This record gives sequence, C-alpha cells and structure tokens, in this order.
Amino acid sequence: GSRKIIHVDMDCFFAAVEMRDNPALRDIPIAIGGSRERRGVISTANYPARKFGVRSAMPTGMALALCPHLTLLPGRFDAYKEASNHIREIFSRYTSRIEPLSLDEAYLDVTDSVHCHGSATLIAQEIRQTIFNELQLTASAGVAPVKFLAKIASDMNKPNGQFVITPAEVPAFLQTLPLAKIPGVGKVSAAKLEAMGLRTCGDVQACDLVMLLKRFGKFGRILWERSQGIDERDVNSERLRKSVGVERTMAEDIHHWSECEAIIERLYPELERRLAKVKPDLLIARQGVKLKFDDFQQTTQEHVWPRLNKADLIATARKTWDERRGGRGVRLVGLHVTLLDP
DNA sequence: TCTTGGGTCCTAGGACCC
DNA sequence: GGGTCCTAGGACCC
Ligand SMILES: Nc1ncnc2c1ncn2[C@H]1C[C@H](O)[C@@H](COP(=O)(O)NP(=O)(O)OP(=O)(O)O)O1
Ligand SMILES: [Mg+2]
Ligand SMILES: [Mg+2]
Repeated sequence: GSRKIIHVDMDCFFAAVEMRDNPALRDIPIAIGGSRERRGVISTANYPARKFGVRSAMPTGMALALCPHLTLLPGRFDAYKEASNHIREIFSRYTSRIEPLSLDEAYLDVTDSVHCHGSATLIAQEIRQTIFNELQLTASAGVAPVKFLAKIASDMNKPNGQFVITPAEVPAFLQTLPLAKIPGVGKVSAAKLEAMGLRTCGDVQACDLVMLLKRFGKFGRILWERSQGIDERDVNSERLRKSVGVERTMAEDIHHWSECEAIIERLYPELERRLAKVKPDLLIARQGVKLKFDDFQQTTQEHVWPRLNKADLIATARKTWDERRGGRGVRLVGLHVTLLDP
C-alpha cells in the first residue's frame, strides 16, 4: 500500500519575489541578507549570484569578496507571507493533506486524490503551472512514495522542474545516494559516518542496526531505515508553533550591561507584538533569554513563567550577564518564550 | 569571509513522585 | 527504583 507523496518547493524564493516585483533585478546578481557592517549572512540569492558561489548562510563579507557587484536587499516579509498564503490556497484546491515546512515548501499526500486520473506527476505539473500563472513565480516538485525521497527529488530538477521516483526505481536510487542528502544529516553527522566508512545509503544497508543504535541512538534507527527507503511519517496538516523568540546581533560587540539593557528594551515590544498575534492574553508556559558571546558559545536561561513579563526578562538577563560571561564581548541578545501546551 | 533569525526535535541529569 | 517535569545545550532546517 504505497502513498503518492509530493514535495513542492519554490525556486530561490525570496529573490524570486524581489525580481518579480522589480524586473530590473532580473539578470544581475542579488541577494537578501543583512549588510556586511551589520554582521549579516545571506538569506538567499538568485542564480546570477549563485554562479559566483554565493550560498545561504554565507557571511555577507564573503558574498561580496566573491561577487563584488552583489546588490543586497533587506527583504520584505509581508511579500513572502502573501506569496506563501496564495501557494497554500493553491494546494488546498487539490488536497487537504498539506504539511507546510516553511513559507515556501509543503508536502502533499495525494494518494486519495481524484484530480488527474490519480497521476501524482500530472498533479505536481498542474500545481507548478497555476503557481506560475497567478504568482509569476516558479516552483519545483518531487514525487515519491515517502516524505524524504519526494524531498530529495524536488531538488533534482530545479529550477522550474520536477522529478518522479517510483517504488521500482527506489532501490537503484538509494544505492549511490550520499547519506548527507538525507534531511537530518548535516556536517557533523556526515563527518562521523564518513569517519567510519559510511558515505552512501548503499554502505548503511551493509550495516548492523545494533551497532547503529550503540553509537547514534534514535538517529541510527532513522539512518538505517532511510537507507532502506523506509519512511513511515504521515503528512499531518495539524502542526502548531510551539515557541517564539526574538534576537539581535550588534554591529559591534557590547561590553557594558547598560548597553545590553538598552537592547532588551528595544526587543520586548517586538516580542510582545508577535505573541499577541497568537495569544492576546499573553499567556505562556515559560519565558527566558539568550546570550551569545565573542567565543561564540551561546547560553540561555529559561524558566517556567505564566505571562510574558518585561522586568523578569531584564532580571534574568542581568543574572545571566553576571554569572556567565567573564569579560567576553557579547554579539547578540535575544528573548524567548514557550507556548502553552495545547 | 567571518560566521542571521526564525524555528524543530533529541539528549541528559537531577528533582520530584509513587 | 521507574517515570515525568525541569532546564541547558546542540544539531539541524529554511
Ligand atoms: N540559512 C538561512 N537563513 C535565513 N533565511 C533563509 C536561510 N535559508 C533559506 N532562507 C530563506 C530564504 C529562502 O529564499 C527561503 C526558502 O528556503 P530554500 O528553499 O532553502 N532556498 P531557496 O528557495 O531560496 O532556493 P532554492 O531555489 O534552492 O529553493 O528561506
Ligand atoms: Mg525553495
Ligand atoms: Mg525550501
């Protein structure tokens, strides 16, 4: 009993929306991120700029060395939110089984769909068309019998393409597939696996589960299953935000608490406004704060608390500021809150 | 070049409880 | 002594 699962993913999402809204940006290298003097990274970049080596996560310092004519934008969320909202209403036309992973991505289970003679392929195509019409924005898709393979599949023919994997093709496909392409395995993990000869799913299939469990725990079991193309996770549609927070990174580090306090003052309204959006009474399960020093270590203190409170956050922030820091600069302060349990 | 801001989920020790 | 809450931290994702 195989399911038909689609992963959709908008191409170069933030940049695409900029370039839509300003055709002049179309053929020159642009990126959304915080400027160099702001100590920012790149959020995303268009293809002209990727050409040069610009990636997401890359410090803006490096983006500009690498691509000195890089036009840099601060980004417009309402515009990204608006677009997201539309793409989702578009998915809704084809199924209710929709699980968004971020503004620009969603899984659809389309198994029990009656939409295109039950052709997953035709469905993805129909959604990539209609997203283009309607948004002037391209999207790529992956189709597969499970979440992670549709995920990997949606990258394989991007931009503005799609790619299908049938159950027939799966074992071939997993044989040479590098563990790192599996969601949940990044740098650190890949490096461990490698260091013990494991690089592809292929290699994990020759592996003893008992051992994978000894040295990664619940992660070993995931690895092991995914290697076999096993992925039982259902598209759910019911997930809710569990927390919210707000953080800022100074252009220069701060060494005096007077400054730190100044920062927090500026952050609380923002974290109040966001939380009101979702909880007018301001009722939370815990609040707390976050500091990250010059040696880039980061620490957080967070306790049970019943209702967002500016003073308490300033309080605990001073404890923190005293009791852990020992004279390093401080690059960022942030606040945080954990939503009630329902 | 010099390392964001918004989140998720997993681990682990000690408190607390039957 | 075996679970569950509390808190801190880390790897990961977009
Ligand atoms: N590390 C990061 N930090 C901040 N914002 C980020 C980010 N990574 C992504 N974003 C924001 C900006 C991104 O536009 C958006 C979507 O994330 P993707 O789908 O991973 N990347 P995109 O759609 O840009 O390129 P592709 O064509 O390969 O899909 O999330
Ligand atoms: Mg995308
Ligand atoms: Mg994405």
